[PDB]
Amino acid sequence: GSSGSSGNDNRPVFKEGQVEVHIPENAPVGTSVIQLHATDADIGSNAEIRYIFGAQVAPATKRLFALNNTTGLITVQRSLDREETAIHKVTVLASDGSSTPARATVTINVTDVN
Repeated sequence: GSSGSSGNDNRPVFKEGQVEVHIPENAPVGTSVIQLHATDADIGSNAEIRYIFGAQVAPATKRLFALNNTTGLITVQRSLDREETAIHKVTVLASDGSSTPARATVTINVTDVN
């Protein structure tokens, strides 16, 4: 028409704030635990959303689980241990181009293995 756009701030949104999952410690390497889909305004996607590790995140979790800083997908990276840890609390942060990114909690319950 006549006028186009003015300009404003905009941030993505996670599918679900917190979600509980049940995966066996012996689970096979390469399994997809949880996937966070947070794309900016449908119209126009000229940005790069990176998913980093939240605050107070143990290193072991980073190795045991591989978090893609390009898609934000979490998949089994190495064998896990129940005896040591039973519940895994990992937080993901998506920053496209705003003041502060969005935070998302993810609880992973380790189930025994026959």
